[PDB]
Amino acid sequence: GCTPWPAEFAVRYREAGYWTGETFSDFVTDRTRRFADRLAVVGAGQRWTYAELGERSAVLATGLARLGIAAGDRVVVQLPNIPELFEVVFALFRLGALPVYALPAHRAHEITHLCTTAQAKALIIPDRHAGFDYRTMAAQLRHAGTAPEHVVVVGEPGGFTPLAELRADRPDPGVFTRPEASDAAFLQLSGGTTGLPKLIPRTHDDYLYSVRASAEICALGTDTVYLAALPAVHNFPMSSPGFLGTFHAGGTVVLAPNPSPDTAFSLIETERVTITAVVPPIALQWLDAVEHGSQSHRDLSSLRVLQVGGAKFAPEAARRVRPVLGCTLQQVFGMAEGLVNYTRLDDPDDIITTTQGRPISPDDEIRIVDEADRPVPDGEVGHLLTRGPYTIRGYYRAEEHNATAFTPDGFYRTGDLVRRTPTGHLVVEGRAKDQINRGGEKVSAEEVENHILAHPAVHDAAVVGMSDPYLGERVCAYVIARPPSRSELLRFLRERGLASYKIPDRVEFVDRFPVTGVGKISRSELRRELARRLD
Ligand SMILES: Nc1ncnc2c1ncn2[C@@H]1O[C@H](COP(=O)(O)OC(=O)c2cccc(O)c2O)[C@@H](O)[C@H]1O
Repeated sequence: GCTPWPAEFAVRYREAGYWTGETFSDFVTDRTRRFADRLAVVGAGQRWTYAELGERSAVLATGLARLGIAAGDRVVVQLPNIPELFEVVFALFRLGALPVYALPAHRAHEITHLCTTAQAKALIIPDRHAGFDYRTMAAQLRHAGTAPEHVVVVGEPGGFTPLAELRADRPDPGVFTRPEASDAAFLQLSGGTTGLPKLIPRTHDDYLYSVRASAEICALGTDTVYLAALPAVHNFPMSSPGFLGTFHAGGTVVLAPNPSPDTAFSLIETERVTITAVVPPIALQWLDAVEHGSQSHRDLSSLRVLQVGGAKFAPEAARRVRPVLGCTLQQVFGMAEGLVNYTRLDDPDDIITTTQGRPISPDDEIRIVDEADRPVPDGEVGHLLTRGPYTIRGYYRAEEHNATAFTPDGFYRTGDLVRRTPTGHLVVEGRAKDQINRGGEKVSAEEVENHILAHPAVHDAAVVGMSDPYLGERVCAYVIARPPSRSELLRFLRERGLASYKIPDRVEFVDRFPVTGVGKISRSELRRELARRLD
């Protein structure tokens, strides 16, 4: 159910050296041999060399093959920032199996969607993380008939398969498989705009291209110490340049269990982190913690680059990074569907602090168009369309949606409103898609509304973003009840299985939506008007 690049583009990208033919199977073997003696992973009291990560992943791949996982099978991986993540992912790559990445904040709704859509053979989870019991979630899917036939638990397994059972056998390279580099290597989740998130297939050639190129843009090497402050399987901390870029270059990946200033600064001090990636709300927390005293003592001198991305970062705050934290800001405007934009580490500070960067590739095609797909004069704001060597041509098994998300000639409709500077840098100025961006976590208004409408006491509902100085937007729900408690409504939404960050920050019960002409405007227009009230 994947959509391939046209043959002429594929030829172009291989001839240009973007698509090298290397697979993630090749990657695991080559990087763990090339950097064997170096420190690869620091986390949860563990310190693994590249050699140890190689041996551990070979053992785990043998165990997954014994379990029944074969080349081409999909395996949903929903693990927190713990070292087991890497050994699990590498092991799946050794087998030619496809990780399907879920984030720790995802819940029964999203996980059911991923398992059923990807027809996943296994689900890999922790026992508990941040108060949530993933074993109970997996048992809920089993009870409903939607769970993978194999559930593997890191920690205390309950009645599921403990991860340790997959380490029982010595390595057997006979069970490994090398796929084709043009095959999908894994699936990940899109931010989401309609009722359900779409799955994104990424191939070995295109993803590894974006990783190698990002590693070069971000000056990674064996001296790199990358702090994974964000959930490590998200596109940003995974490939931009993320932990994959760090492994490609031979550096050390340090796992932060949470992004709080105390935890993160302690790791930066101890492990001498050189680069990390955060969303703007976390950046603001770190800046305030240092500038206004609480963490002024911390030694952050090893930090060379602070990446901030996923949501808009105001120039006012961007200007504080070098003076407060002593490092270079890098803005990163990317998307799970492909295109990633970086400010360059040698750009002047006005470009660094006022733009969201320029694309990775010379073959990243950028069209900024009006409502009739006509290009706008250079410098004006318009809809961003993009096409390139690591941007998909379609979502997984989503042909109806693909008809609308891509133009006939293969440009992806990002849903972003941007303008272009004379140097090619982009400035993110708005959005056109139905999608509240809560400090980097994306919430579809239509999805939350659909779940709210499922409540018996509710007659209508409209979900809109409310401007927020830290998060950009919080989630506000207007609800017309034929009303239930606010606490009770949020409880029902948690019982529905909605991701943690999709639960509304604010609920306002109303006899009618406080806008003029409710029966005469579309739902999208309604949300725009309501949100205008809240700014
Ligand atoms: N600097 C920015 N300013 C404004 N909006 C931004 C933004 N950086 C993303 N955004 C919004 O986030 C959407 C994509 O979201 P996502 O799939 O989560 O990926 C990511 O955030 C992501 C980020 C960096 C690198 C990477 O490799 C990623 O995958 C965009 O289209 C836009 O709306």
